[PDB]
Amino acid sequence: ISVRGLAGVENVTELKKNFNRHLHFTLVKDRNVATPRDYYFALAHTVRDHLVGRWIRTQQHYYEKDPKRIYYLSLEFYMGRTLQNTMVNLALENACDEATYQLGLDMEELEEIEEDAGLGNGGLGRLAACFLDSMATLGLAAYGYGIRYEFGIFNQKICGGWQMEEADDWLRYGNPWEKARPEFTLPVHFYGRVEHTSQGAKWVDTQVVLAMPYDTPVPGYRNNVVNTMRLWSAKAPNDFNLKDFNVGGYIQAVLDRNLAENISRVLYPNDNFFEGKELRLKQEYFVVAATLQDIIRRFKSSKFGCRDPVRTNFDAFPDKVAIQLNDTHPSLAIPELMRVLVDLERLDWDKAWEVTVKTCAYTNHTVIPEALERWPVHLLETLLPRHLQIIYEINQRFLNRVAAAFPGDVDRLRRMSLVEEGAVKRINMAHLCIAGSHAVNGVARIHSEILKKTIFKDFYELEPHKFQNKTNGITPRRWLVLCNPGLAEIIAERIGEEYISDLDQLRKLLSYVDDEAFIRDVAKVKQENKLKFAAYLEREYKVHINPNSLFDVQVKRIHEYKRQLLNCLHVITLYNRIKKEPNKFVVPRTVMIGGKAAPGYHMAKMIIKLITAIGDVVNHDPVVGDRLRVIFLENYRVSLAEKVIPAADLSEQISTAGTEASGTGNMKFMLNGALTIGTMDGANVEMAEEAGEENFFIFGMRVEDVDRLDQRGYNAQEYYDRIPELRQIIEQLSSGFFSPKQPDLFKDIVNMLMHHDRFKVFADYEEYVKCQERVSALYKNPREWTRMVIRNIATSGKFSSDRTIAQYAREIWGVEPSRQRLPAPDEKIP
Amino acid sequence: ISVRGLAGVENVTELKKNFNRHLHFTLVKDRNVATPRDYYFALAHTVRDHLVGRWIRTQQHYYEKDPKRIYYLSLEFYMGRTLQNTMVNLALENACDEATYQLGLDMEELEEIEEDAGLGNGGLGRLAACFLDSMATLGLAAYGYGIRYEFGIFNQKICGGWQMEEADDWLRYGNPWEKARPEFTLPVHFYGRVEHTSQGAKWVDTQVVLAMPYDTPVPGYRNNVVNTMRLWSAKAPNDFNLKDFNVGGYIQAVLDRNLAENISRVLYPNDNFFEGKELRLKQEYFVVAATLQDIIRRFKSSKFGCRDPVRTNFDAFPDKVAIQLNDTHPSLAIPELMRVLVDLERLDWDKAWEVTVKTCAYTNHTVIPEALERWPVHLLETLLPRHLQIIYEINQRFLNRVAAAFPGDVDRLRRMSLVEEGAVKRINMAHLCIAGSHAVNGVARIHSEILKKTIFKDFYELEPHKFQNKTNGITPRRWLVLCNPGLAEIIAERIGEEYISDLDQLRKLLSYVDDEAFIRDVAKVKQENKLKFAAYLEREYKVHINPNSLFDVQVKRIHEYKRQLLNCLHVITLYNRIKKEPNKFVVPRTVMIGGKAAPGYHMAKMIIKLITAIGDVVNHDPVVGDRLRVIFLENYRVSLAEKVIPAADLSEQISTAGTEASGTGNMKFMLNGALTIGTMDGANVEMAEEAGEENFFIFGMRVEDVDRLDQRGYNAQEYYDRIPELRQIIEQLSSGFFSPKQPDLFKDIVNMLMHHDRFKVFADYEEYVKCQERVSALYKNPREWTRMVIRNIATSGKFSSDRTIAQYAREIWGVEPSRQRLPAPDEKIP
Ligand SMILES: COC(=O)N[C@]1(C(N)=O)O[C@H](CO)[C@@H](O)[C@H](O)[C@H]1O
Ligand SMILES: COC(=O)N[C@]1(C(N)=O)O[C@H](CO)[C@@H](O)[C@H](O)[C@H]1O
Ligand SMILES: *Cc1c(COP(=O)(O)O)cnc(C)c1O
Ligand SMILES: *Cc1c(COP(=O)(O)O)cnc(C)c1O
Repeated sequence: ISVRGLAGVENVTELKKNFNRHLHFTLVKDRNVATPRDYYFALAHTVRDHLVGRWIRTQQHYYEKDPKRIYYLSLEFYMGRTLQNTMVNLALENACDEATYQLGLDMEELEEIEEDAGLGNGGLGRLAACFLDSMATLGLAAYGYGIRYEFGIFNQKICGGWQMEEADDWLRYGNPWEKARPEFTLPVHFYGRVEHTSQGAKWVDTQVVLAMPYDTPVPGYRNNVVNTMRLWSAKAPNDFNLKDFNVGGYIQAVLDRNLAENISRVLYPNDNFFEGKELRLKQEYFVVAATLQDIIRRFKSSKFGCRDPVRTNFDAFPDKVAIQLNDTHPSLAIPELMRVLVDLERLDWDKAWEVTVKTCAYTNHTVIPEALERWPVHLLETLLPRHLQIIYEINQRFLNRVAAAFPGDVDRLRRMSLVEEGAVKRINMAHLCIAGSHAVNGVARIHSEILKKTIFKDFYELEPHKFQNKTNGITPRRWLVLCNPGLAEIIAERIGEEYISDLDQLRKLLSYVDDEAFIRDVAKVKQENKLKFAAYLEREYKVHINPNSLFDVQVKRIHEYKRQLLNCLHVITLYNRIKKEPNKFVVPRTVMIGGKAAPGYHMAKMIIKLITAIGDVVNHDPVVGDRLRVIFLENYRVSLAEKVIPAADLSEQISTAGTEASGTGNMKFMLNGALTIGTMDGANVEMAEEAGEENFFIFGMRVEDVDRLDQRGYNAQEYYDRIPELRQIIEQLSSGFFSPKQPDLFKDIVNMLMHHDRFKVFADYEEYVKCQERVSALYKNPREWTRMVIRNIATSGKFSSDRTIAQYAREIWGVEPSRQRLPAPDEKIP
Repeated sequence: ISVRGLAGVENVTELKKNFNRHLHFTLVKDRNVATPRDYYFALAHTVRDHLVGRWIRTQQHYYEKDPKRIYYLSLEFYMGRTLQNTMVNLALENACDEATYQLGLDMEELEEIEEDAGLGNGGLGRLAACFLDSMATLGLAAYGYGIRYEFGIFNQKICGGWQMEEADDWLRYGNPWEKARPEFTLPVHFYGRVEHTSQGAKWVDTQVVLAMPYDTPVPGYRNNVVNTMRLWSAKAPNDFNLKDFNVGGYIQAVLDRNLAENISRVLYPNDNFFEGKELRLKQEYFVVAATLQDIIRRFKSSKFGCRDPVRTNFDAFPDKVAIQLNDTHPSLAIPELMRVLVDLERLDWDKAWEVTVKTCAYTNHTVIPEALERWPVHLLETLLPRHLQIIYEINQRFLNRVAAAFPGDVDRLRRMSLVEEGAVKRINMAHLCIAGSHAVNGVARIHSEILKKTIFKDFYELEPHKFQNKTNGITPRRWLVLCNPGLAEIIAERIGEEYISDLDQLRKLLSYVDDEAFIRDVAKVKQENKLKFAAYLEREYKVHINPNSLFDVQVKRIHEYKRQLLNCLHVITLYNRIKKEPNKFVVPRTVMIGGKAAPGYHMAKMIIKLITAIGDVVNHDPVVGDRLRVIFLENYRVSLAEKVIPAADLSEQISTAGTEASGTGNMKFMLNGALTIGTMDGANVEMAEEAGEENFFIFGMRVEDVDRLDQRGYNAQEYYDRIPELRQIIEQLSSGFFSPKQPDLFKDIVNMLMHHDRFKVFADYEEYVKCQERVSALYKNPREWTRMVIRNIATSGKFSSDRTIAQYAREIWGVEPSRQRLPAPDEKIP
């Protein structure tokens, strides 16, 4: 059937009876009233049963051996569905497929019922998910720590061409994967004041919110390692949240509990944008405060909570603990670790600081200013008074270091301060992270260089040793074996299965680049993939596409820097050329644009309306026929990505040079047989460098050109004046060609494009459509297109998250990865 | 060990492996980190497994055979713990006791970990729970329908002698008994307006709240019948509760969902008191609206949703459906049933009314005015506009009936109206229920007569056939076999086990009233019970009592009509007499008073403070010694009742004649070997009548005397003037003898007692202490005390809820009870 494992005789039988056990005893249903949803849960529970045994021994193991622990703090974990992934990592896929088949059910139909764990916005959240999978696969004693939002990223609905947001009640029917652990609930404090008494400061008169943990298993790839993702939930104490007496109402007091519990109710839907709301700051301290207590508790036991030197010496803390900050969201971990060590454990400042810096590491994910976290001091002042005092003290000592290093450099001092003066004083969280971490890294080579040359230049000059790079990656399990079994099979037919946990081995595919059968096969799976997606489209969304055309897709969050608008200009151009010479042949294309717009991002929502507007015109023009279709992919999410990427021919990664830190969708497309048209931005550079620029469609300004233009001054009118095709499009938008009933509908877009385009869309227009012509040319030659595809796939190995994690492990965490199978799952009951 | 069933070889082994399965697979723990709480859950899950099989076949059965269905609508279901009860009804107790013993655990210790399902206030809620158990035991196709509050009755804490309320987070660790059924979620409407168009009215522009059901199994006693208790939970729709667009905030919109979901957040803690809050009214319509849809859906399928006459003829609705209204809380079921039949199904008014009256029955539980539900019209007008119109129309037609029956009786018309004029117009829910039901019943013989003679006199004259009586009862399973296995065993040793489901058989115990061994045994279990309670006291609450003294207990909600104050006067009297003649012998007593005070009931909270105040003095007087102890039983609830009642010697049921509708605690004490001192009120009359007044300690005014006094006019000064002992107590309270630091602390109590005692405490004082002297006399003669006890126990049979339910069944529902074992639980998987 494929190498989804063995469909053993004893195990298919075993699976079937357990499926029935759960349907009866767990779901309390009988075959006569069971629905596909019930069948999905019975299966989910049956599958979950197989990893609890391994989950328990893995955790017990780490307790016995006591290795260094890695704590990945992130406010986002974009997990997606987990049924299939679990089957794949446990080699259960074929057996489950067989068993359910014998039970008369279609596993694929049941898999579609599982709700996505959308506790993420985009790249940053999904990176965290891929990392978890890789850390498990590499045998690291790692823990994912976050917030259990009851409402993840909103579900997007298109109404009249506009985006409509609606609550993502992903827990509505329950989550069979998580395990509530109310017995490990911890208290978290807010507000209050600071008392300075005799021997130390005291955080007093605080409001208490409880943090209840929920553990979700994270299985490594076929190695019997099952790590843990711990998500905190906010709960109100039953005392003060009722007991602070003297009139108000008993009923009201109980109803008001949903004020402390609002902390974990919803994820902020912002991608690369900072919103300084109090609720957000609360979420940030909540995950940090709860997590740290858990970390220290584990440390106090270790082998120190037995003997060792005997005296809670936190000197070995950094040797046993490593906490990675996914961006600045969990940045409060630094002053919080200090607070606990100094205020509670009573360590001297300097010893505490040494420990803190040695256990913390910070990862930066963007350079755009509006995404940078700068919290107003009056907010920190009210909500976390002691942390503000600690931050000021950290700032004081850090600046003294600078002054001593750069005597008399008074501007450098203000530039480097953690405190920003002006309208309102703010705290620069990024500056805090650099000061309190022993390592700072970018997510792509160019992005990392930009940090050193630009944004964090002064910090780099001060401590050059802190700055590193760790190019992002993706997990070959979910992003290849899971979503594209067809491609994984044919690769396996030639080079084996060892590449799934050793993606570099894909290079061996280079020697089949002239293999006639392989070329035919690679081309076949892609055709099968396109057919299945074209079908899904009519199934779930309804209104035909042509599977023979070039599948041109751009899927990612809607942003001005991502330039979906530039994609728009090209689409309209294609349209206008066809209308000019109708009876001239052109390579057919289905251009699919999908992504979510943050609810408050007006421009982004205007772009979504533009895309649908273009489709309204283009898709109903008889002269165009089936040569050009414009489709907006609704509710783009992980589960939808697993469907479109394997069916894509052309991947669009056209952000303005220097704005996309890395990107990961680009890597997803490369490993799945799509060719990339893009700019020398983020990881695109390393991808082209790995496949060879001849096998990539690069165009546009490089970073240098962008800066040259800025020195000069960007004037969009120039481009409008010298390019008639561009001029024609702008006047079409301006006159209502794409919006008849509301002719001025797109005035904001035009206005922006002509007067305040921060991402110089026009500057890359000419080189973009010219480059697009080159891909159309190559698509006309199936054999050569496929051979170039093979060159990309065979060369994507470097982009696996296993590589990324191995580097973090060795160069930052100080731990050694291991592909050693944990000693079976085998029963056991001590 | 006892007749807690057989500890079979095959089943103890089977139990143990399933206990281990759950501890591993369900709880995801290993013996080395498992806590008593984990052990309790493993067991709970193991036990629950045994009734799912029966649960499924019971429900399937009713679907096949299609008998008349009984729907018990109540806003309260005071369930308590359910582990032991389930073991008892499935004959699993000894086997579980053995198995857990072999696993090295103490079952009793694990049982104490289960949280109480406190979804009730007192009598009314517990009655509903006992009824459910009896309906299951009598094989009735019955369904309990209510609200799943996430916070039940508050947990009471005594601080400085005052009651402190704190949220009852009973779901904190989960509920292994319930089964969420999200797939059966239903919509419920609120607000909106009424449109009158061509062919009918339309309820329009309403706000939608979703009702999600949670099913809990209700097992009959050893007959393999497992009925269902369906509890609704409020959930916000994800559309409008987000989709009603045009600025407000996406985050805020999501946070605001906890506005629609507040409907099922907390139970109103009022016992016999009406609070006209909007939230309450919402709860009342919510349970009614959701339940009715479920009822009609089931009816539409039946055997009509196949064939029958073919034409949704609701003429057979009353032949297939019976809905019992537990008080007026679910009274909206009447106009709601009309709304659906008339507005949606399109039946003519008269045919609809006939159906409604024929399927609905109302049970009244109190005659005190402040407990009567009278909803302001402006509230119904805003929240349920169509229901108000329907009510007015029902009123119009009803009054026309009256006018026609009593021509010219204009005062009768206003008196009987469902609408009450005055300050604000109100709707008398009780009048509504009588008009729309074919049966109205009281809960005790005297209470039922009082309804006919007083409160509902006019209604009785109009339709004498509607009024009946159904004396309350209690379940012998929980209230005897479960809480007092020792007593159940010795009874079983003489007369067998058939009495558990046929309590009348207890009469056979009359022939052992002179049996020397029996008297010794009955006396022994009570001594063992007192010793165990005296121990629990020091274990969980701490500060000694004497097990040889007379256990004088009064446990029920704190109310002015219950007269805990009269009990107080007696206690102080005993104290004063001892202080007067220290070296005179008196029968030692431990008087225990426990109960909860509604948060807004100032007087009730003042009485709790008085009780503790008396104990502060009495319990620390050296001259008193161990002859008199005053203890306030904290957090009185079902699980606590199962502990005190079996250990009680004297039961206090001293409410003012005519105020306690029935009472059920009194029955609990009688069947558990306690003697009753009380007034001729509620069911006390029938109890004394059943045991013989010689075996009861009756005192005080009868109803007639109360009324005589009211004609005359009650003057408490008279009593104060003629009784020096009474005078001495009042002056002690007034001067601060019981409250030194705050001498005027009890001025409200004294003031009330002397000037506004609605329950004439003083009028029954003299006859009360005189009667108390008689019980002390009899306690001095152990042999005769025990023989009188045997006379009560042997004669309590009539007070089993099986008797009560059999009468409801035959005289109101029109169904026949059956003690037929359902065809085993045996596997099966169709
Ligand atoms: C806070 O900045 C970010 O979130 N940055 C992003 C992203 N928005 O997902 O992170 C991911 C993961 O590193 C990068 O691939 C992407 O280029 C970058 O923009
Ligand atoms: C609404 O009135 C009531 O709730 N009445 C009560 C009770 N408060 O529990 O109901 C129970 C059950 O019928 C009666 O035994 C008790 O005397 C009566 O007061
Ligand atoms: C991989 C992924 C992303 C990141 O896309 P980029 O193109 O790097 O912005 C965002 N959303 C989903 C659902 C993803 O799978
Ligand atoms: C039986 C019961 C009641 C009713 O007591 P009465 O004396 O009838 O008021 C109230 N509370 C609990 C916990 C009960 O078990």
